[PDB]
Amino acid sequence: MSGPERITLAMTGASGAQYGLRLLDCLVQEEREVHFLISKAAQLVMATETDVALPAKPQAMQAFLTEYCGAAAGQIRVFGQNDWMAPPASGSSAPNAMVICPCSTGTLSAVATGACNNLIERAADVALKERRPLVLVPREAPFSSIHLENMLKLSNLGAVILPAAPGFYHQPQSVEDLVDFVVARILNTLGIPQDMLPRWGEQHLVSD
Amino acid sequence: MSGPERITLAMTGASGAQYGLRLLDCLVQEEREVHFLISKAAQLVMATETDVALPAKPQAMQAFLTEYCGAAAGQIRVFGQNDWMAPPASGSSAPNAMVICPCSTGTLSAVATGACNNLIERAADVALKERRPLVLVPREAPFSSIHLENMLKLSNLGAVILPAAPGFYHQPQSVEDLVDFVVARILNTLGIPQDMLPRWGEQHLVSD
Amino acid sequence: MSGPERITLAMTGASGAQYGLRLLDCLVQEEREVHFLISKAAQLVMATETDVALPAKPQAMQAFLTEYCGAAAGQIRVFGQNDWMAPPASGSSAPNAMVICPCSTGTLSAVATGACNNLIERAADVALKERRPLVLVPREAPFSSIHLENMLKLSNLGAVILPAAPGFYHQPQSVEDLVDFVVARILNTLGIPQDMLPRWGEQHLVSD
Amino acid sequence: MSGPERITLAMTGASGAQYGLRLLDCLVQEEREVHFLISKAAQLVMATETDVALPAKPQAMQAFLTEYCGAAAGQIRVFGQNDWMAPPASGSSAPNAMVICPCSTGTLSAVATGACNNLIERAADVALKERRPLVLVPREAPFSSIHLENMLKLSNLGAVILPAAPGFYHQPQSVEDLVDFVVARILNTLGIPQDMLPRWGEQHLVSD
Amino acid sequence: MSGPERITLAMTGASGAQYGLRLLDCLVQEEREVHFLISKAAQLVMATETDVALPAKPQAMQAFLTEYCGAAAGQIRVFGQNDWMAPPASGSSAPNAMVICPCSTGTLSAVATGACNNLIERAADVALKERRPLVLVPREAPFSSIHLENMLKLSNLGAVILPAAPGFYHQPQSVEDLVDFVVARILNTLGIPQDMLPRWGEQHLVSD
Amino acid sequence: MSGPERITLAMTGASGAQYGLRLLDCLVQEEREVHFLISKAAQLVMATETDVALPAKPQAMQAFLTEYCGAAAGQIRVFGQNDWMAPPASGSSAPNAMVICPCSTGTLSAVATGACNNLIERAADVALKERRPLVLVPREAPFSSIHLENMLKLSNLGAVILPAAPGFYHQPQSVEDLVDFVVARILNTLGIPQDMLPRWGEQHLVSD
Amino acid sequence: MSGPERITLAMTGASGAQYGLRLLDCLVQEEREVHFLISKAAQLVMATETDVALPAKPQAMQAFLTEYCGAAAGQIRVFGQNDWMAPPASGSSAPNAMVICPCSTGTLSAVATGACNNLIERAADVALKERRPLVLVPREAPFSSIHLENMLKLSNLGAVILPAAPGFYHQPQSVEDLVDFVVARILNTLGIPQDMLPRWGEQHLVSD
Amino acid sequence: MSGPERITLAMTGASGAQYGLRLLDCLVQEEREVHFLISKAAQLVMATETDVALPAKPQAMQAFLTEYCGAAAGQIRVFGQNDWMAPPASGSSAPNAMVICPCSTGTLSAVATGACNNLIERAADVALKERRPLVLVPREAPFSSIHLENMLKLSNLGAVILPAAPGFYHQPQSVEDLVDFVVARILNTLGIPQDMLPRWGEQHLVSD
Ligand SMILES: Cc1cc2c(cc1C)N(C[C@H](O)[C@H](O)[C@H](O)COP(=O)(O)O)c1[nH]c(=O)[nH]c(=O)c1N2
Ligand SMILES: Cc1cc2c(cc1C)N(C[C@H](O)[C@H](O)[C@H](O)COP(=O)(O)O)c1[nH]c(=O)[nH]c(=O)c1N2
Ligand SMILES: Cc1cc2c(cc1C)N(C[C@H](O)[C@H](O)[C@H](O)COP(=O)(O)O)c1[nH]c(=O)[nH]c(=O)c1N2
Ligand SMILES: Cc1cc2c(cc1C)N(C[C@H](O)[C@H](O)[C@H](O)COP(=O)(O)O)c1[nH]c(=O)[nH]c(=O)c1N2
Ligand SMILES: Cc1cc2c(cc1C)N(C[C@H](O)[C@H](O)[C@H](O)COP(=O)(O)O)c1[nH]c(=O)[nH]c(=O)c1N2
Ligand SMILES: Cc1cc2c(cc1C)N(C[C@H](O)[C@H](O)[C@H](O)COP(=O)(O)O)c1[nH]c(=O)[nH]c(=O)c1N2
Ligand SMILES: Cc1cc2c(cc1C)N(C[C@H](O)[C@H](O)[C@H](O)COP(=O)(O)O)c1[nH]c(=O)[nH]c(=O)c1N2
Ligand SMILES: Cc1cc2c(cc1C)N(C[C@H](O)[C@H](O)[C@H](O)COP(=O)(O)O)c1[nH]c(=O)[nH]c(=O)c1N2
Ligand SMILES: C=C(C)CCOP(=O)(O)O
Ligand SMILES: C=C(C)CCOP(=O)(O)O
Ligand SMILES: C=C(C)CCOP(=O)(O)O
Ligand SMILES: C=C(C)CCOP(=O)(O)O
Ligand SMILES: C=C(C)CCOP(=O)(O)O
Ligand SMILES: C=C(C)CCOP(=O)(O)O
Ligand SMILES: C=C(C)CCOP(=O)(O)O
Ligand SMILES: C=C(C)CCOP(=O)(O)O
Ligand code: NA
Ligand code: NA
Ligand code: NA
Ligand code: NA
Ligand code: NA
Ligand code: NA
Ligand code: NA
Ligand code: NA
Repeated sequence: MSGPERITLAMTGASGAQYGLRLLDCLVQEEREVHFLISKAAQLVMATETDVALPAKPQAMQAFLTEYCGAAAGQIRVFGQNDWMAPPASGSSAPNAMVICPCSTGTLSAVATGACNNLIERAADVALKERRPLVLVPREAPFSSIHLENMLKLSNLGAVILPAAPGFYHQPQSVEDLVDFVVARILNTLGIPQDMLPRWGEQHLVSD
Repeated sequence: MSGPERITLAMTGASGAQYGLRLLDCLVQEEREVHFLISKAAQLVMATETDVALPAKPQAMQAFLTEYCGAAAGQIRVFGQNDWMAPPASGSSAPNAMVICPCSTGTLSAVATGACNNLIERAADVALKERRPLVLVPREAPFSSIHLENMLKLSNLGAVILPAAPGFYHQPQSVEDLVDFVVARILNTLGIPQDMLPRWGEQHLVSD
Repeated sequence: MSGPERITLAMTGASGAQYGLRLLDCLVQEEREVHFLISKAAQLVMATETDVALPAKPQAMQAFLTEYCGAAAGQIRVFGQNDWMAPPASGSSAPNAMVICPCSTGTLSAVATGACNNLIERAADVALKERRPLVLVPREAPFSSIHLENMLKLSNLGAVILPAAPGFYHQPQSVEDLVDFVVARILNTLGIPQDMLPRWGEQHLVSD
Repeated sequence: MSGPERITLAMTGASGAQYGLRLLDCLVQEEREVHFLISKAAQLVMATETDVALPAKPQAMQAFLTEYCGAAAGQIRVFGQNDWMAPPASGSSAPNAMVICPCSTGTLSAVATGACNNLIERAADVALKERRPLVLVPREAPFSSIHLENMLKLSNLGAVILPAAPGFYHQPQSVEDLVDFVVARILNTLGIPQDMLPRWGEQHLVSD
Repeated sequence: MSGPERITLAMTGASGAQYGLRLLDCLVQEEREVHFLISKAAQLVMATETDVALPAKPQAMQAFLTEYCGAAAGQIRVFGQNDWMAPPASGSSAPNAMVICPCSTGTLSAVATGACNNLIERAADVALKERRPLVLVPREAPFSSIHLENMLKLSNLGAVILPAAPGFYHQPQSVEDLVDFVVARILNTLGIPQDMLPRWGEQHLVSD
Repeated sequence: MSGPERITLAMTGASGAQYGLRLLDCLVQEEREVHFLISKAAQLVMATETDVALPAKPQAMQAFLTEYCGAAAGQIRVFGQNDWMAPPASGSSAPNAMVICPCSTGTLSAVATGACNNLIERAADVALKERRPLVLVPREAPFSSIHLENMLKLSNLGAVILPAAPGFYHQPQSVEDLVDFVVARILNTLGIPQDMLPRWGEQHLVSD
Repeated sequence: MSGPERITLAMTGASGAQYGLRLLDCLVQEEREVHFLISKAAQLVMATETDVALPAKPQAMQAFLTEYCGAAAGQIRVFGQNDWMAPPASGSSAPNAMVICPCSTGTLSAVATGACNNLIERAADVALKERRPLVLVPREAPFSSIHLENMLKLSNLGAVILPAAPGFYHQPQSVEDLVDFVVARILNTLGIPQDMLPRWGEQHLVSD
Repeated sequence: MSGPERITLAMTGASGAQYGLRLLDCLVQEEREVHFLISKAAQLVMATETDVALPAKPQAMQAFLTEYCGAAAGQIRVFGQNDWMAPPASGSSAPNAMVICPCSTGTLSAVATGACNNLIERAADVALKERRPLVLVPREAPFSSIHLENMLKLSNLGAVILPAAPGFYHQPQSVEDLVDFVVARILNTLGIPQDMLPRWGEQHLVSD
């Protein structure tokens, strides 16, 4: 297969729960193993922005997401926010790619400073020190200079700063089209196949 | 009235022509004078992403936009890309607020470095030197460190970096809902009334 | 009225005494209260460059300037260089806008470093810490990197660096026309009405 | 195969047209797809430094280069300098490696600042934001601090700064030997096979 | 003779066309060879601010300026904005001093970043890399932090930042006196004789 | 002659009055014009460290130094600390080289920040902005980071930081030998002939 | 004569021994005194890249180079790598210009940090502190950020970074043509006459 | 006793061997243990500047210095330049204060960058990492920006930069007086008693 076999998918409390759920769905359909983490604030965002009734405890949450996505047994692992025995907490784990989608300004800050206050933040700190893929999907407007300096620091260190800023150049007709645009960009960055966003200009041979 | 009487609205070649056209519409409905500028690349974006048939020359363009928006005579001024006799080119002009929406990465770069290669870039340079409002609405993903350093420089100098990253926390049901979210943020930043985005928590008195 | 009711006008020892005297005159004609400060070197510049016989002590100086400008009783206050009991010395004073015109390279340096060695320098330090308007009008050529770093530091902190560099785009016919150009820019920056410099392109509707 | 299937080859107006043409030839012989871009200044350099009569319009240019290189149908794509519908203009395109050879100091500047003023500059901006290979081949002497700061910024962000500085340690006997040295380094950097430059010390087992 | 035999004089689109024309006149009267460059925006400034009817094409322009200045045959060379075959485009040319007067904020930006988008910008880039004299005469007010950072960068690299800020300490009586002050400073910086501005204090022996 | 015709020699309140007096003597013997400045603190240093009874007022001081050095009429000019009519105060003066010897840490600070609080400091500020030679001779130990940052800033801008640190590699036999070493270095830096310090290795042809 | 009478020519272990030998030859033909230094690694490069059999000890080396170049008695001085009694080791020596050609990345590093570990490195440190000409000719590709930061530091301090990157704009026909291009640039930078590279555009009067 | 019991005294190849020998003498007379290190270049300096015939090998050198100073058995330890078994090479050694006197610009560079190429450089690196006293006594003039940046870095990290710049404010009468001034400053910095330099103003009670 192309792209990583395992993805750590962390959802934090920025707006855009639909992006994270659609990415999870696409990763499952590409037969990838997903290590799923979600912050307390992100659980409130999901309840506010969607009709998904996500259980609060990791195990109930794991069973729910497995059925919601049509995932195989053990394909989605759910780890709690202080579970340091989980693979993402150590660089000696098997290599994963990591995506934080959505990525709150608070999680952006924690990763930029190295706070490691929970498993999501420690997992990102591990990704950076092992030079494993780390994609951050912030959703915020305006961006202050605090936000921008944190994103610049992380981009300089190899993280992919991929804001939830969908493009319109394929004439989106629905909210789902715009959600899929951003998810397609994430999958492209990871090297995972997707057919939601065409390859721009692939049939374009010489200028008109 | 609240907010600026005159707004320089510049559209450049990032995806998201719908944002600029909706902002223009809202500014006209709030009885504001608009000094409208558009780059050659933005004209191609508009043709690609919308069914608006925008004429190419400023005068024909001015007549078209006046009818498209239901604007009054003289409410929308259109200036060409080398028209240094237009108000936005000099700081001795009457004060305007300026918005670049969408703002391409190329225009972001030009404003950050001071290139002043056309009227849009010179108008932004004037806004910064006179400390008049300047709002940039980039649409790009991922943001590279070049993009982020340019945005950070401008934010440090007082520009508002407002990416086209709509929020979902009012459960958008259409593309128009997401476009309106971003336009509402721009209007809020300018201090211009809008009723597309409620005032968060305004009815919330004490914690639950 | 538009713009500040009170302006601290400090003259320091750069060439261009005519700029400061013309600004004083315009501020008086706009019925503004002026807190007038002048350095010892600026008194020598004024004697060298003009026929104004300015008395040396604040009180005699106050009487002279009141008559020279046709100002009302108490409209021009003059404070000596060590008069820490004057309003500009403390941030608890009533808010003023401050202009240093001309601004010597030495006063530019003192303000950039925070030297507070006299009332002019302390008044500028107060303006910066209270985020009240501060406009500096340097007159120097070439600018060395020392000058430029000091101006850059202050501009980054919100000061308006407005060099005595008159424009020619209204075809000046006299020295007074060029002096008035710079004074008009200062008044524009403060938000005080002026009719010496037209609003560029105000009658320009669409490109030719 | 080893190395990228597709290479965006941009020629800009530095001296050394022979380097770009030889690289194009080698890429074609390694059965790679080439997206070929050339600036107006580079067309003048090619006319000055070679006897290649390169047609000016992309289509005529494409036919000429296909025959000049012995390339297959569709193996060389030529795109004009404002053809935003071409693959290199968007990060959603199929992944390419990009080489700017020769890279003028002006194109070096544009890429370092993010100017995106034409397809070459936008294509490099896309390469950087998608973290796809970007190789710059400047030809300039002396390098000023402006040149060096631009190269340092880009190298820090992952671009390969590969100056047109051929080595002599295999005793070159002709201009072609020196051209081939630089082209071999570019191919090595891309991971594309080449037999013009041996693998240094490959037969060297222990010190003498 | 004292000072450079050849001067590249570039006029760009800042206000102050009189400064450039007076400098040209003085350079011709000092029997210097002048390589004259002018931007499209500067041609509009000259038409707005003066009654000089400058022809648009280099050759007609060369004939006009030769007669306007009373210059000798071949003393004034005029080169077009894309004439890379002109001496200023290469560091292998005979050494010139270079002055950009007036220097727009856009040309200041281009030189600071190394844009080399036209012959003026490339000529300044060459001056810096060969460590040949480069004098920039900006005319702008206020200076923003973008302007100041660009001027500081160039001054740090050896360029002379000489703003069009005339002094009053010889009691100017006309616009021409103020124009001549700035031109005299430029000539002093180049080491070229001038008798418009006396040598300050030359007759002053001991303090009074 | 070789080297500058005129030297501004400023003595400030660091230890080492003998260095300044010996430099003055050597400059007079090389038939150079000297513009002599001395701070109040330096006058106290001279009284503490030498038996020279230097008069306090510039004119009496000028007569004394002329006789002390055997100088010609008008060869030594003395200017007071606030004499802005003296040549060193303006860049429009005839070009001088400037030496501050000894240079106190306070004068080092003032020059680095641009304080221009007296004629010595303004003269150094002028030297830097006109890119005329400026040599600083500090005498201090230890150097703090404040001292070092000020020296580094000035050295980066072209000033010569020449500490009063005599060498021993010609086997000095007296205090005068060590004083002469430092003075010889200053004269070498200015390009003025001296025979106190031989040209190292001038007779050395090939290694032993 | 034009240019320096004495040149310190240091060869270090970068590829391109032909550049250094050709420069030596040209300096001898222009009747210049050359203080010749060569590193141990450069001696190996010369043996690898040329058929010159250079003796290892300075004296034998001096005799060989004198005959190889047709130099006069004493025109070429050779100094060993620890000969601190040689002129280049002290700033009290007679002024030389210095060229390091080729300049290895290791010598570039040593000069940038001030290592002074041998006579070449100490001689460059002396050139920088005395503000005497220093030209570095690196030969390396790619340049890493370590290389670029070292070159940028030195260029900021006045060193000329002149990479061995020959131009093709006079249609070179042999390796010797390309070697001569770089040597001509070095001689131009030093101000020493050369007829290998014409003065670009010297006969070009007005644009075509 | 006051001050450190053990001092690592390193002499490197700057001029001023008399300073190091006098410091050694004073340390021995204060009954301190001295770990003595000397570079190869410093041995040449000592032979050039003094009549001390210092043996080359550590053991012979130790016997010589013990007699030269009148030191006790074992009071002076001499360690060779690669003797990593000596105490100064490790931070686990008993705490010493360290002085490099004289400190060449090359040793200043090595300590600033952390080169650790010999025992002197490693000993200074150890002093810095253990936060044990480190005093550097450079002797150089002019100081270049390379020298100044290295001194600034080390001073920021706690090293004492004490240049060999003797003061004259006690009217020195001999070379020995000036040598003793610098040595007294070193001893003062270490907290070791000395009676060569009085305590300034100790008898001064109130101002005159
Ligand atoms: C409904 C809703 C919507 C948003 C938020 C919250 C809630 C409840 N928050 C604020 C964010 O959750 C808060 O700062 C948390 O502290 C983030 O914590 P975590 O990073 O998720 O642990 C939030 N934060 C952000 O960066 N971007 C956003 O768009 C939003 N929107
Ligand atoms: C249809 C389409 C879509 C896009 C673009 C182009 C086109 C034709 N471009 C590229 C951009 O237009 C190009 O870099 C121009 O050089 C920008 O020039 P202006 O800043 O508009 O003058 C673009 N640029 C950007 O920053 N964000 C975007 O989302 C897009 N998308
Ligand atoms: C006639 C005349 C003209 C000038 C000056 C002086 C005099 C007497 N000075 C020098 C300046 O006054 C001096 O550096 C003072 O130290 C400035 O002190 P204040 O900042 O006014 O206290 C001066 N300074 C400056 O920055 N720009 C200028 O154009 C001039 N011109
Ligand atoms: C014959 C010839 C030779 C050269 C050039 C030009 C010409 C015509 N130019 C100058 C360069 O082309 C100019 O600055 C252009 O503006 C570069 O534009 P592009 O980057 O190609 O769009 C150039 N530029 C550079 O960086 N290195 C070089 O060696 C040369 N040599
Ligand atoms: C009449 C007039 C007057 C001015 C200008 C224009 C015109 C037409 N412009 C704007 C400037 O010309 C514009 O930003 C151009 O893009 C500069 O391009 P060049 O640098 O000349 O190629 C301008 N720019 C500037 O930096 N200072 C100024 O004083 C003025 N004034
Ligand atoms: C006898 C004597 C000796 C010294 C000093 C003073 C006196 C009276 N001062 C202190 C210095 O003079 C003081 O900080 C002044 O404020 C410097 O002012 P000027 O820079 O001369 O105006 C002093 N300053 C310094 O930097 N190096 C020194 O060696 C000395 N030594
Ligand atoms: C044949 C050959 C060729 C090269 C080298 C070596 C040899 C033997 N080296 C490596 C370089 O010599 C090495 O890093 C030395 O340590 C440089 O020491 P000096 O700076 O000469 O003392 C080298 N170094 C470099 O910077 N550029 C180059 O092109 C080469 N090429
Ligand atoms: C007689 C004599 C005099 C001096 C020197 C040398 C010699 C032989 N050197 C140069 C210095 O010794 C050289 O750069 C060495 O490489 C320094 O190596 P160490 O730091 O001692 O290992 C030297 N270096 C320095 O920084 N200041 C100085 O005053 C002198 N003077
Ligand atoms: C073992 C755990 C939980 C963290 C340690 O992982 P490492 O830092 O990568 O060695
Ligand atoms: C007059 C025009 C077109 C630009 C000058 O405006 P300013 O720079 O604000 O003085
Ligand atoms: C009261 C005086 C003179 C200064 C104190 O003012 P503040 O610093 O703003 O509290
Ligand atoms: C579609 C075009 C031409 C540019 C947009 O590409 P992206 O910035 O990578 O989303
Ligand atoms: C030859 C032209 C037009 C530019 C090349 O000049 P150089 O960069 O100085 O070698
Ligand atoms: C005229 C005096 C005293 C200072 C002004 O000199 P300038 O700053 O160089 O124009
Ligand atoms: C004397 C030698 C070998 C070096 C000292 O030279 P200086 O540093 O320039 O005083
Ligand atoms: C033991 C030796 C020679 C060096 C190790 O010392 P440390 O670095 O301080 O642990
Ligand atoms: Na914690
Ligand atoms: Na421009
Ligand atoms: Na004070
Ligand atoms: Na652009
Ligand atoms: Na360009
Ligand atoms: Na002052
Ligand atoms: Na060393
Ligand atoms: Na080592």
